[PDB]
Amino acid sequence: AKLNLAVLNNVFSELLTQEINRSATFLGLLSKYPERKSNIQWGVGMGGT
Amino acid sequence: AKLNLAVLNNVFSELLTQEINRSATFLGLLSKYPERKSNIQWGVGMGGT
Repeated sequence: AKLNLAVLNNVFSELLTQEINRSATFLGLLSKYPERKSNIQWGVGMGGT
Repeated sequence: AKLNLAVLNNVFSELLTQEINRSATFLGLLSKYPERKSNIQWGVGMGGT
């Protein structure tokens, strides 16, 4: 018959461990640009002469 | 054919009589407290010695 076997409390501690891998490497070097249009159009030149 | 018979206007008076019973008597003396927690836990002491 313990006098504090039901009053002692369970407290965690500030030790959150980052376990999941959410990395972004190839997104991090593509030299981003703000295109506010409907579709990107440029010109490709083949031969023929 | 009375001169003012259909051009009467019905005006109520300032005599609202609220007749419902919305009484909070026992709630009015309980010494209200806030509780921003999941549930209240306290200790109750028994015998044993």
